[PDB]
Amino acid sequence: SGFRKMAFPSGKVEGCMVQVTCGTTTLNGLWLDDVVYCPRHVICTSEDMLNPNYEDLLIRKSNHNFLVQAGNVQLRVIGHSMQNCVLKLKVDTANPKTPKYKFVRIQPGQTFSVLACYNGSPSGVYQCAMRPNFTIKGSFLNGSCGSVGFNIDYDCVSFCYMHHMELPTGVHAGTDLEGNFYGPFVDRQTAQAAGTDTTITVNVLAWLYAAVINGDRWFLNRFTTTLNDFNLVAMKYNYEPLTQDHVDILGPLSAQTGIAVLDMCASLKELLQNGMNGRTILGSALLEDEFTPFDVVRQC
Amino acid sequence: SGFRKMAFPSGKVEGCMVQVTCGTTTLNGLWLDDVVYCPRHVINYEDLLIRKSNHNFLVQAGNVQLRVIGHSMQNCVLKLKVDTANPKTPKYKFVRIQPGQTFSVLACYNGSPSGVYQCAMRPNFTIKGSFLNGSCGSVGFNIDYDCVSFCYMHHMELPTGVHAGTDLEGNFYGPFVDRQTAQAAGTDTTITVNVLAWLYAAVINGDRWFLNRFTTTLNDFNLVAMKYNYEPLTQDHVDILGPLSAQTGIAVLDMCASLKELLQNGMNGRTILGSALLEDEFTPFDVVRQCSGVTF
Ligand SMILES: CO[C@@]1(C(=O)Nc2cncc3ccccc23)CCOc2cc(F)c(Cl)cc21
Repeated sequence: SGFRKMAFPSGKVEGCMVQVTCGTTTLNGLWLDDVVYCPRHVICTSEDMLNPNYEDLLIRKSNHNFLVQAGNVQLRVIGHSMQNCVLKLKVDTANPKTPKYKFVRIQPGQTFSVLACYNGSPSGVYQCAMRPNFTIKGSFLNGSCGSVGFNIDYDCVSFCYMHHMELPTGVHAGTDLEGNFYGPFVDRQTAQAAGTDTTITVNVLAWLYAAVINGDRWFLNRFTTTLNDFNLVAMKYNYEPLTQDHVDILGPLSAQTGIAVLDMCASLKELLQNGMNGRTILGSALLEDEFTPFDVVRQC
Repeated sequence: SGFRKMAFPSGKVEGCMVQVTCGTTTLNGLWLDDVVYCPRHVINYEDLLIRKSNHNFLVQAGNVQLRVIGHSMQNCVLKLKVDTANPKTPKYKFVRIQPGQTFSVLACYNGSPSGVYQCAMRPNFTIKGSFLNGSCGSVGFNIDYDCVSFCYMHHMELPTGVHAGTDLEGNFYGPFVDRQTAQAAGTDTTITVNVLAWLYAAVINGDRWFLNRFTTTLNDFNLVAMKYNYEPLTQDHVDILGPLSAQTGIAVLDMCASLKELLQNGMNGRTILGSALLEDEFTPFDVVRQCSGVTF
């Protein structure tokens, strides 16, 4: 019993964290096999941040300009290339701590663990989700660039995020490990704003199922709803539309608890209307949306 | 920016997790140097232990079986002497924590780490953890520089869904025993110093709506705290909150008048750091560590 926001054990990722210095900029890199991945803005100066031409800046660099530090050991850069917004520094040593890994691009609503690092040193691990507006609500200070998001499944680390930037609202923007940004963001200091955020409806429903599995039933009701009527209501509370895919994904939780998805949808509709009335669900006075249906089954 | 419930990186502890099987019971063990620590309920514990031989304990470190060459009991923890010292043994200490202190838990099943979360030792000595069958022996820890301080080992789940365990010397936290009998957690209280630290973290993150022009005496605050099932705030707590008070310009007793208003009036539809409740599982040190980026 019990329901906690749980991150994956960070050990397999800690052995990959390195410090990457280029000129005055120092950030984090991900050392997998003989390649160090990091945000390409590590080659940026003050005059080259509003409108940087990364191809032009990278061509002027040599391997000895990049200082890579793995613990108290300096790695030798023997090559460099750019793939979208990620810089790939070829090194002369393969990381012996390289775990089994994959690069995966995730969709909004997906969760992952973040290993927050400063100067190639891991300082904390937390869990978060890709928001529907493609930002992440992380905990990041200056120097955290290059910190990665990941999931672990059957000894394999799936790298899904690399931190690049903080937007004016305190939220964070980054890329997958192939350097493709999540969202309409660019790695320029030009005016950029996150779109209005919405609640991850399928995740709130999964958490309501987790609450039922843990014995919390006060919010349940005798009502069901059509998927269209639920979507008309939920959209008014800035909740993401619930698709037939989400309804199908919630199937196992619906079977385990005996509460049909559209019946759980009617309990959610009612919670949005009444609020909690001094009550909590799984120790929370707010509806929690950073647990996917897969996380709920995993934890319960 | 941002404030998250953040655990210590679990890598140094992952290299210590092993599976301990004795009879039909399989749980987790902590392999440090040539000793495997685990809950003694894996086996009148003196009478039961004397009947067990070293070959009855099957210890598995990854896909490698360790051979038990001795066994002893220290309070509610079993210590299995093994022939091999763990090459991944980090610099470590066994520390007993106080209620209100926080630590990271590496939840394991069959000697395999599955998740890491951060939590506080409640004033009633339980932890509001997340554990399933097979999680016994999972450990709680803090990391100070390069040193792992082991402070907790999981033993059981109470009927209310909360968890009970021991320090690494086998001394239970709270009035709990490792036996199937009627046991209930006492009424819980809110960790006052931690709520104040979390209000300072909110101010550091730009959330100021709850601040007011008022201050209070420590005694008047404690009278209000007693009424709302909040732990008493001592002069030690006030002193510990000093650096956060200096950084934000809000005296500890000034933040207490804010907490007092929040307790008597509520949030009024507003949130603090994305929460509609006052969060009490961040210590003053956790707040400083996160809002300054200390690495391990
Ligand atoms: C060089 O990194 C920047 C940044 O956002 N860094 C940060 C990332 N995380 C947390 C942060 C907390 C506070 C301060 C900065 C943070 C600084 C601002 O300008 C820019 C502009 C950019 F186009 C890019 Cl891709 C990065 C950056």
